[PDB]
Amino acid sequence: IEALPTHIKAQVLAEALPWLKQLHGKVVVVKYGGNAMTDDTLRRAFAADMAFLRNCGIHPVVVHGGGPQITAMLRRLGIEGDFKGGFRVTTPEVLDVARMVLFGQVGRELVNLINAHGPYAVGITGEDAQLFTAVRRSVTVDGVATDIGLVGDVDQVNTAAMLDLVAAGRIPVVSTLAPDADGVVHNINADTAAAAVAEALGAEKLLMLTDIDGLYTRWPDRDSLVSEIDTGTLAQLLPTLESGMVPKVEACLRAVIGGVPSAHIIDGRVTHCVLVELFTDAGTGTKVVRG
Amino acid sequence: IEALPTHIKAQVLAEALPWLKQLHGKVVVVKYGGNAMTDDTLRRAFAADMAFLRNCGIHPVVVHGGGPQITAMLRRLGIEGDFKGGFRVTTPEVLDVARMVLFGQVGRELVNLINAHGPYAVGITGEDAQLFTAVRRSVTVDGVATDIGLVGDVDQVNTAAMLDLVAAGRIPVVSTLAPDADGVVHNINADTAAAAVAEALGAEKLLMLTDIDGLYTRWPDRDSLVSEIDTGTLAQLLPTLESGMVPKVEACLRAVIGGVPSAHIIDGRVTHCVLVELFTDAGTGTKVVRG
Amino acid sequence: IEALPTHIKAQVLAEALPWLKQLHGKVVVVKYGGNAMTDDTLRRAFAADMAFLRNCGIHPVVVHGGGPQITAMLRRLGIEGDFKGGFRVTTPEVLDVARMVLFGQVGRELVNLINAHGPYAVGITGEDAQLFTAVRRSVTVDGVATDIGLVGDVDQVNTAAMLDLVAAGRIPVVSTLAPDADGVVHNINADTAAAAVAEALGAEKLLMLTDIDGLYTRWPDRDSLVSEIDTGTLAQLLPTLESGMVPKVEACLRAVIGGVPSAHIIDGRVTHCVLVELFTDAGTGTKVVRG
Amino acid sequence: IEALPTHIKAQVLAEALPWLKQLHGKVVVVKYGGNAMTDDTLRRAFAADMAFLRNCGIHPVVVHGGGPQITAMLRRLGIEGDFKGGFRVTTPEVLDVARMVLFGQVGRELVNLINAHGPYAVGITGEDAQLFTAVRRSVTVDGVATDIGLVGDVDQVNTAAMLDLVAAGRIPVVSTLAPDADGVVHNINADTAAAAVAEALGAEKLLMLTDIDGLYTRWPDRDSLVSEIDTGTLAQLLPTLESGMVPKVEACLRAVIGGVPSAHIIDGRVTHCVLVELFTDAGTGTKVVRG
Amino acid sequence: IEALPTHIKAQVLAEALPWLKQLHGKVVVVKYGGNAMTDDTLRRAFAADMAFLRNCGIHPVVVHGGGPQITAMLRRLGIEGDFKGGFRVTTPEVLDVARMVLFGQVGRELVNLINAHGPYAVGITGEDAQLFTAVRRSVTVDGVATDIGLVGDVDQVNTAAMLDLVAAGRIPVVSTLAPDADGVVHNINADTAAAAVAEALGAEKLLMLTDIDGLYTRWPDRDSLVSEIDTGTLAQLLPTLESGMVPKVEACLRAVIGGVPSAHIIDGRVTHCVLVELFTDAGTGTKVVRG
Amino acid sequence: IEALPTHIKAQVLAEALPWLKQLHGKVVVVKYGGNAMTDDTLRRAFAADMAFLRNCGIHPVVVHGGGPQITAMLRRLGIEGDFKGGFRVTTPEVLDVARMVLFGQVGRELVNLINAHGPYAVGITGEDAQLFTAVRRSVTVDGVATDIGLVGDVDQVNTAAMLDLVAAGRIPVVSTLAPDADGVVHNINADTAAAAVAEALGAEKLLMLTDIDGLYTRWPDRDSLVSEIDTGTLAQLLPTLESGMVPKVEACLRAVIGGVPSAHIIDGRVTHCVLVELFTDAGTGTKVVRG
Ligand SMILES: CN1CCN(c2ccc(C(=O)O)cc2)CC1
Ligand SMILES: CN1CCN(c2ccc(C(=O)O)cc2)CC1
Ligand SMILES: CN1CCN(c2ccc(C(=O)O)cc2)CC1
Repeated sequence: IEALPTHIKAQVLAEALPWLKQLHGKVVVVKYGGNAMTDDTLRRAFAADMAFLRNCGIHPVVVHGGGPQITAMLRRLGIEGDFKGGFRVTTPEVLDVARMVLFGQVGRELVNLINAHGPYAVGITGEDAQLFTAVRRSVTVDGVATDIGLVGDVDQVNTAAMLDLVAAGRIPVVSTLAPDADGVVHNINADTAAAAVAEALGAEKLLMLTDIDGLYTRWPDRDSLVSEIDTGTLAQLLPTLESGMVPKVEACLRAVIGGVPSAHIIDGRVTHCVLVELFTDAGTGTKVVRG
Repeated sequence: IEALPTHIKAQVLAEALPWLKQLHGKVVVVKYGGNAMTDDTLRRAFAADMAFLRNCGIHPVVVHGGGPQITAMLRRLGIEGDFKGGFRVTTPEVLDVARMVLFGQVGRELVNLINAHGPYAVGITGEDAQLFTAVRRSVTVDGVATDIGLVGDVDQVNTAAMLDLVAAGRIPVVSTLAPDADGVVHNINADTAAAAVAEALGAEKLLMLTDIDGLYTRWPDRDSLVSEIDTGTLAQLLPTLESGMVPKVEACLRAVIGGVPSAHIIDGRVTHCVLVELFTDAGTGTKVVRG
Repeated sequence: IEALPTHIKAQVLAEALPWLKQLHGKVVVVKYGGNAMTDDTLRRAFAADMAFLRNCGIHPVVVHGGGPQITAMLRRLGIEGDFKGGFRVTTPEVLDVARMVLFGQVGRELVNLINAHGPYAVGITGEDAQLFTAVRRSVTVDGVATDIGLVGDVDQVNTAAMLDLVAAGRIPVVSTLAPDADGVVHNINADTAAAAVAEALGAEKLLMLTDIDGLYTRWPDRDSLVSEIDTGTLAQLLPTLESGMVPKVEACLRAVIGGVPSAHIIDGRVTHCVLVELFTDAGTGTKVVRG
Repeated sequence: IEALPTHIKAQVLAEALPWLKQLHGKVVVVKYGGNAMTDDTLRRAFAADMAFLRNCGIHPVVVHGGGPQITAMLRRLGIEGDFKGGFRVTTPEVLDVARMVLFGQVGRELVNLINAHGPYAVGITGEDAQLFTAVRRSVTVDGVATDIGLVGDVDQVNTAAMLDLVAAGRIPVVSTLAPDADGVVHNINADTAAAAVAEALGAEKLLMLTDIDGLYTRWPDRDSLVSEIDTGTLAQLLPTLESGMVPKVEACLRAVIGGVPSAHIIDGRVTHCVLVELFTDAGTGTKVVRG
Repeated sequence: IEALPTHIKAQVLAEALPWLKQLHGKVVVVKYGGNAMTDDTLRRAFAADMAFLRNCGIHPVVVHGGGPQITAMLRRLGIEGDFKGGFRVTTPEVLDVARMVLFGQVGRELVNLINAHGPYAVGITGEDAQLFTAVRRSVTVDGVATDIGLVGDVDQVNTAAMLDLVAAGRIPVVSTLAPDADGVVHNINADTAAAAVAEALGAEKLLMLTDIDGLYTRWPDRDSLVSEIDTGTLAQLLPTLESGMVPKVEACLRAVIGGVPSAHIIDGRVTHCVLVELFTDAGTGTKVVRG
Repeated sequence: IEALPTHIKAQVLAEALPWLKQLHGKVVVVKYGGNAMTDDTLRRAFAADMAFLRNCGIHPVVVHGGGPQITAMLRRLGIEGDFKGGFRVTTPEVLDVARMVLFGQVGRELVNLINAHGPYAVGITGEDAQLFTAVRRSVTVDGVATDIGLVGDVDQVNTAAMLDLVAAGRIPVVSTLAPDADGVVHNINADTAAAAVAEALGAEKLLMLTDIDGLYTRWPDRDSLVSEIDTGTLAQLLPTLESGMVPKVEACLRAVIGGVPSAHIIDGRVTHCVLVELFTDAGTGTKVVRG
């Protein structure tokens, strides 16, 4: 990449300046999942980008999922699943496995990758110092809300204690599990939890890494793809969208309505997508603002 | 326990005062393992004791093992073991399982138990913010030192960052895994790691919970049991001792020689053994001091 | 006290934990007087208990009286008293003697006793750094309110400066004298002053050491003795009570109504009564809460 | 004092500037005794001068004696004295009286006077928070050193804790009593104690208020009076001097040799002598420097 | 000045005490101009007085003008002026000259004079760290408001950042220039700017050095001179006053109405006028208070 | 610059990461002069680059010259010069002009440019709070060292006070003038002063903006141009070099020998040269390291 003239290398760096100003000293919550989590070069680029933010004096917070890895581990352990609708029931046994995979495996790899750049990453869950709690969630199947075991939503968040972590120069890598009011640990959808953390921390931005170019309003019409949309318009289009886009959009809606200036659906398939979305106007993502 | 006269209840509390003075504001590293970790009433008493220390303004640090749980998980996963001497070889696969069980299961339960008393516990490993590193260890089998994979000793310790944690009112619950100088995570014997943490943190005391009354010099002679011994005398008796007492004694030796005022082999089978050993002179344990 | 099984010694210590949690980092104001002040073993136990609180990270504040010692000194000096009702008139001369005995004798002994356990105690009065002021009080004799010289009530309190003292790890030992708005030092009833300090400091508890088992509602009916009562019910019973119980009850009323969660009338004749009342449910005292 | 031209009032103020520079943020220990302590207008001027120092951001520390007041109180109490040489033996009884008069009477008046200008003064002794200790002293009578009871010299000083007091904006008013290594409180000559405090605190100046114009080398030759002298020359002249000048000179010697830049023997009979000696070159005192 | 008795030197110093108390830790804004700025002995006395305030723990802030020096420099550079009414039009060229003379010459001399007493003075303008902004002002000539170029009023003030400067022990020496909302630097009348800084900083006093004894209500009637007046009465007399007294009075009005306890018109022709006005009741100035 | 593929824009940003890590929290002293100071687009790019560093949590310090502007002002004022060798003699008059142009004109423009991006820049000289001093320098003409008036070298530097400035988030813009030990302000060569500031502040890098591609060892041989060289080799080549390269090389030598890890001669004619040199390996400059 050095057959590229050095005066255009200058221009791309200098063009980052207004976004460096906007984010210096600010929290950015990054939902990390999908292919940016399974391909090794995307993974290493994601970790380097978190170190980038940290070495600009920005405060990244990383929230991660791990759906497929849990399924794989349960199959290896021969744990037979129960399914209501399209949902696995989270028995105490499935939770133990989920937590052990999310916190003891998926979070650990990301911590080590990030820490290749310095002593930055620290892994946590709602359980650690009671950072946050969960409330049991029901899901709606075939019209009826119903119980699927120990799954929840983020209840309340120790905002102060988390902000201390990032001001110390740490990158929290959050595994979405947390105790309920009775001390019973639930598993939390990582997309929703990221929106809840973003709003509780007064984040400047929420980034949602997904495996798509961005939100299409009439998928698969190629020119239905938007680069920016407001909460009011996004709320109306949501019952139109594909199954897997629902949680990423609901999280954005909730976050931006909760006061987070903007939320972003960006393409995790692009190397250094974080860098592209934050420090460049050539972003493929779609930006959600209030309106 | 109230058929007991209230003026003797006074005397037992008042008799704790000199040990409260000696430990106020001081670090105490507690190696936690054995039966105090599998029986639920001993477990709940261990957690309540950590909260006790914390609510006296003492700084407990908890180091935990989990040998049998790892074995059980490997069998469930059908992972065939390789054995040199009496040692399982820690392949990258066994390490992934070990870390996932130690940090994602065993540490999590203790964090939640402790946190039933308040937002105190926080789980970590050498990986988090590069708190400590490992160096690969060899073991000696049938006379010859030899490789058994990704097992190590604690190399160096970010003393400052850990002391910050405890001064914030947190109880670190340490799972003994850490990266080597190249970022490759090793598993560390929990007994040795506790001694290394104790010495690096300038701990006032190291407590080693084991399943025995204390050190017997001529096991099983009932009256060979000691209540106190010095490093010089303990060093000489060590090649005499039982297989499983070796690591607990080596850790004490190393810790006390490293400047930790005293190390204690106490009986994990006793409810609230920590409270008994620290705040009472009726301790069953054996105290190791330098000499 | 070691013919007592060590597993019951554990249980009494472990039973203190919820009261350690409730009082960690909290102010406790202790009115100290009566026999707990004249018998040497009770005195030494009172001082050791203050060191106990301090070495649990609790913030004890000690308020003391000294009625009889003042009388004795005035007789030694041949100072003839004037009496209205049952009250000595506090001339400037009597105040000089009172202050010199309270601050220069009674407070000093307690400071030295406490300091046998460490550099904790510090003696003060309203005069020092203008910590608190007094307003002249009148008393009612035979129906008529009337002047008895330089006696007062605590007027206002430098809450901030006192809290600094205890956060520095100090135990203030307060002699109840303070200047009025014109700089004229008055003597203050120690019971009332303790209630005023408790309320001004946001104390968690006020303990009143007196020479009785507790409040009897129909003295001397043995089974009129209560262990808990509310302000509304206590207010109604007050004109029924014995002469010397009035100030201890009024102080409790005022304190608990002022927002102090509970006030306690405990028996100063019991060694380590403080320890018994705070860290044990076998307390002989009576607890006052709002209602 | 306003028949004085306003442009000469300017000049006297402006002439204080170099001494304000030299003492800003510095400790000045002031031994206060003699007539500056018994005449009310001198007393009020002494207190106003301490407030002056404090309101220039200077850190005054006041050490006081009280010999005659102790004698008067002992006579009032009919306490028969024992005398070796010219020294009263300090029995435990005499100490109780001494402490009660120094701390409970003499110190209190000065605290209240100073506090007429603000919440500045705070009274203390070696006993409070173990600020300093004493070691038993013997005196030499008719050639032989001998015991005179509970009299001592300042042993060691909690330099840090005292400096905290003055940085908080407080004026410590010290009564010279302190515990020995066994907790037994001794009385300390106020002149010597002031020198010891000055040296322990790194004071910039020690001022010794005495009832004389200054040191005369050949008393009563009017022109033997000096305004400045060095430790070497002062040490040689000391066995020549009057009985009561010995302690004031020994204190200066010890202080200046201990590293205190200068010590000053100034006339307590002059209103606002402190102000004259510190902020004016027309001082009557004598300055001691090292040489 | 030493043919003056030393006991009257005491009295003048001691008479400063209540003004030291009133100003300790307080901001005093000093408009410095006129003859106190051109005569070298008045200048050196002004600088020594700023050091005096600083070495009493007072926080002086110095605002300075420099009208005549700008005129002289423009003539030296042959810059032809344009005049509307009696006002020079401030072209970009005149501003460059003004700023370069005010900040690069007049402010520098005062900084160096003050710094002869220590590392205190620091020169600044609205431009530095955006300490304050300007808004373009129009003037009224022959009845009509009209533009005279890049002249303004102080718009808003970074109160926090300035208070940090003085708490660090610095003396800001302010040259009255500042950017408007678009970054265009304007020149500001120093009298008005001093009033604006005084009000923004919560100053205790504003002193206005001018070349007159004080405000005369019927100049030149010798006994129309006042020593104190309120804002309501001063506002009514203002359209009566001389041309050059208008800005000094308007600044006082605005400041005292803005909450500054008092503003003072004092005679810059008097050596150490600052010292006389602040620490003496023989001040020639006139004090403005609200009413 | 958006006809450039967005995945190469990513790569240039991501390639800055190791230099962000190396400079986060570090001082970088930037000598700013030449054409990067007279062309408006280079100037605006220089200011934006200083804001860039600041919004990465880097601590830029800007040192500036202004030779030609001083000459122009002296000619406008008709100040006749005296010349020894090729040096103007700096009379007190020339110094007044120099300081007024450097601090009151050249520094002010840069402060305002930088401040277009935020409240960052602050202008200073050695005079402000005595930040640094000068010692009079002589120059050597035709073999003989000789006096050229009030020109000097940086003597000593208040390292602490400057580091406070940058930690507050400020960009100091230094005009190289400072008082000597007697308070007499001298003018200092900006190249040398930048090296002295770099060494006194423990700077990570010194950048020297000059109008050349870099150091040529055999100018004008096109392929004598180096990209890196050590102090030992650079010292030997220095008497070979062009007149104007001498000060830029001497400054580098002194700085790197003084412990500054590297000094850089970079081309001020390139837009955003700072960004290119720090965050890119395509730098045209030459790096000086010790050897
Ligand atoms: C010492 N390192 C590792 C742990 N880090 C944590 C982890 C968790 C928490 C918490 O949940 O409160 C705080 C610090 C701090 C830096
Ligand atoms: C230095 N020790 C002794 C005095 N202590 C006091 C005493 C009184 C006050 C006050 O009344 O403000 C503060 C500290 C602090 C610790
Ligand atoms: C380091 N010295 C010189 C500069 N001083 C300043 C100057 C300006 C500012 C500002 O305008 O923010 C702060 C400190 C601080 C002390």
